[PDB]
Amino acid sequence: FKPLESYREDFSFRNSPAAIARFPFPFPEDQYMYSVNLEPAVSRDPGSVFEHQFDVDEHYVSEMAERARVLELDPGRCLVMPHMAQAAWDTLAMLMEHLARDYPQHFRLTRQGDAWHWQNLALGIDQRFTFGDPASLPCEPLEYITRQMQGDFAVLDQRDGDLFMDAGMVTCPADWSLRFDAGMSFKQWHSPVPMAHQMGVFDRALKYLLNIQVGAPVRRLNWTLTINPRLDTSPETYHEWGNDRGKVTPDNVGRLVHLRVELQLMARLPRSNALLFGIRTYLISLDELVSNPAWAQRLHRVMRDLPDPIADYKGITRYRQTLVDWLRRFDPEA
Ligand code: HEM
Ligand code: NA
Repeated sequence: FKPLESYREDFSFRNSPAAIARFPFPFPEDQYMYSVNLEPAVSRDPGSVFEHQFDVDEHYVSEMAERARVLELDPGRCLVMPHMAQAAWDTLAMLMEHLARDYPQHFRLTRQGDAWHWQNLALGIDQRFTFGDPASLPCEPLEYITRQMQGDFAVLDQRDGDLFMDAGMVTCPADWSLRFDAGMSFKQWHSPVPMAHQMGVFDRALKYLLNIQVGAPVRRLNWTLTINPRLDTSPETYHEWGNDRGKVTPDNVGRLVHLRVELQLMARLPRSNALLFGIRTYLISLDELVSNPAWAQRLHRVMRDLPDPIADYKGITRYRQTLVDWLRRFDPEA
């Protein structure tokens, strides 16, 4: 854990060379198109973000401080409908188990029956509590555990052949809101997305997710861009960030424009049968990213050729020409 970084104000967030090397670059081809890009979420590539189900990295402490700040200002970024309380406990169990198993230097879990002992040495938390008893924790169980894991989480109720967004912790969204989407179904919350409905992508994706079973979780990557390493790109806070999209110039692309990648986990929760959706969000500046000449060239092509409805949906319009011009310098064939 490096010294405390900000994702707001002075934006002191930066990647080490190791964090650059393991950034989940999300483009398998020189152009991007939506698809059902799901795979089994099996451990692979030691040191990579695909090694564990829940990835904890050098920015862990920084990110939990940012989450704490978002929540100080807006506690309503976390919602658990009453029927999702058991799902919220399942979530806490799954996170604590995996974290204590995968990062034993930082986390520990000892249990006897519902008497649990959790230590988070990274954040200096030493908690004896009762599993299932919300009065034994200093807050609601989803909020308790997600204040201690990177990325966002939605918790979906599976009923009536559909998935409903009935709980979550959403403090670093790519321009959407859990309070808006609360209680929506899978096609409904995806209603703003261009093209993918007509292509069948959301039909097929629902069908795959509905069949996810215990111990066979699934993953995919999503991506966008963000000006500055701003994690809280929410509607709630638009006045704080939306105007930065007007500040990009040919001289500052490399410092301002960041590639934002979500490593998404879909895992069946065993007591409730709810589906956990982990949104693990990574940020990299274009200066950092162009370290890697292959990534630079490929990003140039992707951004040059991206369908305009996708570009526009992703919020990249206002600065896209400046960006493409900048990136062209890293593409010899162009
Ligand atoms: C329970 C699982 C999921 C949740 C909670 C979720 C949630 C969301 C949300 C809230 C958005 C933003 C919509 C907006 O603009 O307001 C979104 C966008 C999107 N989702 Fe999902 N989603 C899930 C699973 C899937 C899967 C499996 C796919 C498979 C292809 C997918 C594809 C997309 C696409 C293509 C976009 C637009 C993203 C972009 O262009 O950057 N989602 N999702
Ligand atoms: Na393809």
